Amino acid sequence: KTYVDPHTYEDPNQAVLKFTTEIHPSCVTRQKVIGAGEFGEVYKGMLKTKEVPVAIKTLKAGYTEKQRVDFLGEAGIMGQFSHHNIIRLEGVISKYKPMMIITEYMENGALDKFLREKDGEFSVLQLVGMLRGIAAGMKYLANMNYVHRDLAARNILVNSNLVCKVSDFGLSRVLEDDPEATYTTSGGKIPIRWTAPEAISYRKFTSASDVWSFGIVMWEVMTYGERPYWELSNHEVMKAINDGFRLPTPMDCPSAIYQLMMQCWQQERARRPKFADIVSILDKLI
Amino acid sequence: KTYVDPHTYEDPNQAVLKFTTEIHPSCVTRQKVIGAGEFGEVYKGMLKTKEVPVAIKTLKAGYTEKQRVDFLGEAGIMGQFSHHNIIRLEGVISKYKPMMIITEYMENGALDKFLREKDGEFSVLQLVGMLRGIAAGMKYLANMNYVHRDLAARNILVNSNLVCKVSDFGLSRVLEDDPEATYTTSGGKIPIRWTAPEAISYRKFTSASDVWSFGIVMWEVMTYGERPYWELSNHEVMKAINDGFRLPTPMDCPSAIYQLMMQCWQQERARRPKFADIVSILDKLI
Repeated sequence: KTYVDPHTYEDPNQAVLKFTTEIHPSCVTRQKVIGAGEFGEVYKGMLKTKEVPVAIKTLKAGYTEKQRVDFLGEAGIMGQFSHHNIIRLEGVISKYKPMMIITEYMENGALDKFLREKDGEFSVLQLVGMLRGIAAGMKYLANMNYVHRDLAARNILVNSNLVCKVSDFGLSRVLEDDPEATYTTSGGKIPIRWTAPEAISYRKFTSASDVWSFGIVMWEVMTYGERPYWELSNHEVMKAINDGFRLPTPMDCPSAIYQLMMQCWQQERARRPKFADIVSILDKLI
Repeated sequence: KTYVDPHTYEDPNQAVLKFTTEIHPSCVTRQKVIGAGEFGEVYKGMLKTKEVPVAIKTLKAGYTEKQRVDFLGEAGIMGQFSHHNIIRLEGVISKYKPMMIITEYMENGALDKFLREKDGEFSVLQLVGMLRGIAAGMKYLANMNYVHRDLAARNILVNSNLVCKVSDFGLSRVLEDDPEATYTTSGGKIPIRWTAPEAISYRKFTSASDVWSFGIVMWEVMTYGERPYWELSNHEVMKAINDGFRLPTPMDCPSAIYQLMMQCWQQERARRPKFADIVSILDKLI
């Protein structure tokens, strides 16, 4: 089995039919708002199937056709995957309004926010375990020939047992354009700070460029959610990186872990480890 | 011969070495500023070879590596082409700073601004002649398997003899995101208003999506530079087009010319005419 790009059908319902389960709206109840996303509100609710807690993404009325395509495209991508460290798609409501994407609920939310909330409270082994889980998910994706393009701690979700799962499967994504962003970068866009040099310059996204992003995720984890490159503008970030600058070792980070970050940030992508190497390396440490 | 993506080299100098002529700085003199570009100022000047008038684009100091890639990429694309209706690249200055792209000078500037307020000054035959020139350049590009993605009257240049030539060869341009844009599109990006439905929804850009854009260019020409869809928001433009709306016939436009626009705007790309058809159809109007 291998990844299929839902765009190839030129009908978003195709990937939905092929890779998702249609859920009847009588089985879904929303209980609270847990966020705002690109397409509309995001809720926590319950899915009757027995009932299970779920995250519920909705498509706000008045959407464009491109939005409708991108919305269903997210489900058409996620539904192709089945792995412990990849957010599980429960299903979609496509045949009623508003349309919904129903995924497994993750109690602790996004990883960057979670580690900030819990700054300093974990052991190295716990942090490494979070990184191993992310890497296992990315290994599964790379073997499916899926390149994520937008791997960052804000796109990893954390459950009550601290299991980390890759989320945010966007059909659409393009690189942000802003030369600055000293505090915050764009919306819907891939941030320059997490993206490999060849992906920025040559638009060359491969699993090796996901590895670069994973290195940045390692640094976010080991720093408890520090912003990569602090308040440097994107202009200065790219200049420094191409001159050989790499983020310094986080406080209390084992040298073996920082060395793996540095391997992930090899300027020349062929010299970076693959996700399989990373999982093995992190397994030895655990 | 067929189009070569400069990105394949992962070295912007390779397309430059392959497809352009290195010009010595002592052969170029700038005389006046004729515009501001994405990369720096644009000048009119002279090129010593004899001397010929040239447009001169400069890469302003302080550029990012991506900008350097995109700048040299413009030349690396344009140098692969040789046709009466495609802006000629005289050469580049890459070995010295500031770097320069040197092209043939076009006295009358951009087509959309040239036509504005000239209502009644040209005969239908002259306007059709302009459209036939553009179509011939596009026929040439399509045969080279180059999809332009950004065909619009603002990207067509006009010389003193009213010859129209396709310009604006950008590396990896992206579609604008903006749901509004009633008066304008901020620049740099491919405007929604000129883009075929399948390229917006599914990111499917082909020569047939260039044909959609060409139909929009036909309307800009026959309206003497009116803004397509007036001051509708991009949101409302996409909604209308997907509901079957098409721009109305321009005042004084012969029906055969409007019929051709309408063929270019077939919802299904496979029903649109090819550029080689468009050239022949226009030829028979003249």
